[PDB]
Amino acid sequence: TLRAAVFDLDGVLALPAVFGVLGRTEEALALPRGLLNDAFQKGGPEGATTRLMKGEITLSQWIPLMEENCRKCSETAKVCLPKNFSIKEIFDKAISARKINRPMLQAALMLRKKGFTTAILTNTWLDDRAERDGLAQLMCELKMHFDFLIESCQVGMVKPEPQIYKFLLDTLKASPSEVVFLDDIGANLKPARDLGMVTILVQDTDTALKELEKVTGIQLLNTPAPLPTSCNPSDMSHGYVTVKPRVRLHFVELGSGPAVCLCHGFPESWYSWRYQIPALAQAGYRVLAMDMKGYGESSAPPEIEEYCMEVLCKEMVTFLDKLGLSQAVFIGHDWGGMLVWYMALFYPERVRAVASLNTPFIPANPNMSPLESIKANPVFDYQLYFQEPGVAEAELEQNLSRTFKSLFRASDESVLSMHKVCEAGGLFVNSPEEPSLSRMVTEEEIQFYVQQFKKSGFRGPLNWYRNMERNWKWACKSLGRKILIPALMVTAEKDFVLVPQMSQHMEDWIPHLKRGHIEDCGHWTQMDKPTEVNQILIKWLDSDAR
Amino acid sequence: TLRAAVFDLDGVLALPAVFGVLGRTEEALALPRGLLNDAFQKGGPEGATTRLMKGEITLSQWIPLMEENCRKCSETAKVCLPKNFSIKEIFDKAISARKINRPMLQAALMLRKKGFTTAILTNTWLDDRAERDGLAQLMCELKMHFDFLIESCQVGMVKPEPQIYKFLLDTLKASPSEVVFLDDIGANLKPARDLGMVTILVQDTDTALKELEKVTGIQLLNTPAPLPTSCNPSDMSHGYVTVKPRVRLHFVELGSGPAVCLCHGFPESWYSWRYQIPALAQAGYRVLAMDMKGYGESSAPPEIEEYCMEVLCKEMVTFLDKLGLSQAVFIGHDWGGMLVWYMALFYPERVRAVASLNTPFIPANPNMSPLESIKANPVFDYQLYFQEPGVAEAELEQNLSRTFKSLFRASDESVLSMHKVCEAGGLFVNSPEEPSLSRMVTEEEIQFYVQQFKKSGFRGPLNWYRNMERNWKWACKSLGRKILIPALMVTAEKDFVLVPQMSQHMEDWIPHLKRGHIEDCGHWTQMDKPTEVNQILIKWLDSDAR
Ligand SMILES: Oc1ccccc1CNCC[C@]12C[C@H]3C[C@H](C[C@H](C3)C1)C2
Ligand SMILES: Oc1ccccc1CNCC[C@]12C[C@H]3C[C@H](C[C@H](C3)C1)C2
Ligand SMILES: [Mg+2]
Ligand SMILES: [Mg+2]
Repeated sequence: TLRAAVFDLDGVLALPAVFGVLGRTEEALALPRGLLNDAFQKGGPEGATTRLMKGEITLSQWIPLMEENCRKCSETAKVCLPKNFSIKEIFDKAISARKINRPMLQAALMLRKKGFTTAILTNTWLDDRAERDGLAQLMCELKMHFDFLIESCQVGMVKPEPQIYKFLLDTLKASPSEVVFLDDIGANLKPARDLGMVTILVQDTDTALKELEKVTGIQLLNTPAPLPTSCNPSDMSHGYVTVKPRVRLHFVELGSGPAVCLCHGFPESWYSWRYQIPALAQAGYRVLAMDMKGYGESSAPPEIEEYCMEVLCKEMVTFLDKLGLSQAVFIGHDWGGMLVWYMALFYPERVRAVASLNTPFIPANPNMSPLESIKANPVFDYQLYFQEPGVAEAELEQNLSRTFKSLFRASDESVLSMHKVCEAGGLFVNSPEEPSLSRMVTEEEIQFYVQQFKKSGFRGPLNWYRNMERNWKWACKSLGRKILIPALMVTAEKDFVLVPQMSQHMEDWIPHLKRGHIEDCGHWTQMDKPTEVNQILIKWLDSDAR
Repeated sequence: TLRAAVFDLDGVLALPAVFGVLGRTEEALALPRGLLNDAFQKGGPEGATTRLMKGEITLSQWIPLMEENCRKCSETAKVCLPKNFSIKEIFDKAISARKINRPMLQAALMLRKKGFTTAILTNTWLDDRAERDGLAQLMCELKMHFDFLIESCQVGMVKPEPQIYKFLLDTLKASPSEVVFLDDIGANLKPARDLGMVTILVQDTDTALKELEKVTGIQLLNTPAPLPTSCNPSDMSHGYVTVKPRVRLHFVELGSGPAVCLCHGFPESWYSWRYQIPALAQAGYRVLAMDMKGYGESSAPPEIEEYCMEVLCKEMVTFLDKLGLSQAVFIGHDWGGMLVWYMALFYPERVRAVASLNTPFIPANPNMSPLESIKANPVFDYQLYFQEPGVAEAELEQNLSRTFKSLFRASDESVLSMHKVCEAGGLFVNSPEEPSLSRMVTEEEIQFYVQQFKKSGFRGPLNWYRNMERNWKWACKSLGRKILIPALMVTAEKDFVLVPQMSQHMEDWIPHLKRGHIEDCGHWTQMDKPTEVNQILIKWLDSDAR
């Protein structure tokens, strides 16, 4: 029956409400209880505030008008407004103190997830204050989660005029008995009830959600901690830079602030960063999530030499050049992790800070060829299988769905042993044709990967494994150096290839190395434990990179 | 005969040279003349500094080694190094005091313009200082102008070892007698002379360029003030955002810092901003230059209503949303200028600062329909001609080359009178088939525009002129407000349509309005007088928007 949920901003999706500054200021300054609310409301439908809410006048135009009303009100209540009394001040402070009511957003999210059309309907104002960006930021953080945002000052109507509820219904394409509307102000509920909407008067958050729980029949309170916000590919800004004649690099870009460049592993995609991209933009950073050379919409020349790290690196530098970026933070996972450590070692002027998930930094051994080295660790048997051009492409390109459904699994979900891959004759030799879906990924998320790899298959991705000798010669040049720029290493308890212990010597080369560690976390760090990864990266960024 | 020019960085493309801090520090601290240079040079080919220049060790690794050398040197010269003596300090200060030697860059530019292959060959170091970004920035500003940048610490060789000159020749694909090489250090010239290169010892800049002038036979000193740096379209990062199902917006993006969004006029393109894009990135800003709805690689639906400003504006806001930008600076020209004033009036929370070239802000007249209004100013006769869907498309799409070659002209170059366009039957009725090239544009720059308009022609661009009544109704909503956010108006003496006097009332609606004025400047502000426009925008941005 119910199909739509409507939330007010002030007092409902954001707290404390700014009305509750008129109350507290009055107490705090020992003025007549209600004096400020009366001045705020002066003149009713024709007073300064309604014209503000209707978009007739801007906030800065209103400030003095409210001032005059506060003067009138005090003259007739025979009190003095204090010295240095400032409506700009009271309102600046109130407006920057309002934060998202997290439990309320979360409930909105959940109902949107079970199919409700959600909307914010709010009496707001055209904000031209010097400090207006604060409110611009909150509104951005809020609106992305809703189907509609209806602002009094944009549509020229206000709660509780009946016409805005008609505007609302018409926007939702819903009849009034299909709608729950929450407000903290009863008068604003009134006309919604007249049309027969379910209404909720929001005093404390928990009680409003309990009423919301009961009326929608959807569990909203006490629910499991939800995932971080993900990316809808076709809502992203997509960016393309030609770093040289045959080679273009694609990336997705979100946020303002210091540039932070995410480098995915084998065989992944910018999409592997879907859970970090919102949260880092949110935490004040300019996220550039790449398709690394060989994948997705980035170019994928055939030749093996196009994928040695010396060339991959120079290319990432050119990418900064053409974007006009002097530096960026490089954060990598798996292959991307190996590459960012080499960015630190060969171009520290370009790297603001370096971070890797799973991949330790390990120096070249100038005494031992790296193919020989590789045979010393059975767990790296798969890297030998990848050598012969053609062999691994054919297994991996055979069934793309099967491929990703097989590879992308939690630590307790593994359907393949990395043991004796060459002997057995393939990575998937003893795994299912139709593997169950991992708990980590939806059917759709697998298909996006599938579609990506339809562009260029696995030749380019595999080539990364095919320059061992050439990379070793180049790495040997870096044996005299240390990474002295800020740097974070994040180990994953249950990555059975890139085990935590592999990283135990890193302090010999990177003496001021910071660490973080995720428990019960397989190889696919970013989607396995997205929350924990976001917190470790944002805490490190705020301290080492800001 | 000569075909390539090679420049060192320190002392040649950047001044003061950092060697000249070893000299001045010695004086400044009253230490033995040459003590610091000796320590710097300690050990010759095997000492700390050469391994630094070869990329064996990073700058921060070297700092203490140089320290130890300064200790040895003072022990044997029987002097005391002062208290609080700091090589990190001396070097930080020296490195941030080096600036581009502008006249030297300009000469490099010029020779590149007359066909020389230009290169920077420099003994430099891997910079991992906390303050390394400064040098990252200078190197970016320098390298974009040259064919090659060869860095000692990247190639593992150093001046004056003979092998780097062999590496140089091989990079240039040139024989030694085709190359001029400038250095401030004679020893570094030595091996270039042995191979038979023309060499120049750079003491003062002017004398080196005079020698360079004579040997290349190219005027380099006393030359006319050159244009600002322009954009090569295929070297730009290109970005695309779907603001809604049928509609994608394209833009080019350069730089880091506060976001600055450039909105071109009718009938233009992001490319109209080619002269501002580098300079504003350079001045520390994140330039997003659009293709506005209807042009270039942005979508161009047929329907007239898709181009009223209410929709164009909402759409620009969505563009901020999807890019994760809470605000931007909006700077517009012509139609783009009209649109940004309305962005200020309807979404001041999203606009950090607003700027228009040529286009005054003019309020709607609520008493007079804007079609009627339009007949009151003969100079706007062309706007009536644009009304009838089909008519103006056909003239304008007939010969694209002729179209832009006709439209894009300096104030003293005009080949069409805006007078009685409807009467005459077209904009180009009495102009040439094959117009001369304006002094403002090259043949190639016309063809890029030509190619752009081949995608969607003039239907979308023209539609901007076709919502007069609808825009007027919407503008009327804004009659109560004032623009109180920072705002700049730039008038162009000789725009005969958008005359300076048209803007004379703007202070009634925008009381803190800043102004700038360009003399001898036609309608095509950005390419007519690019230098002057850059200086007015950067000065205003630094003061009102930073
Ligand atoms: O090889 C490198 C190179 C550099 C950095 C890290 C690694 C570690 N690579 C692990 C990549 C992996 C290989 C194989 C297929 C699929 C699932 C597992 C088995 C893990 C992806
Ligand atoms: O109409 C508007 C609307 C809004 C803002 C400014 C203007 C002013 N538009 C001037 C555009 C112009 C029209 C015509 C063809 C070509 C050469 C000149 C004659 C100038 C471009
Ligand atoms: Mg409320
Ligand atoms: Mg020098």
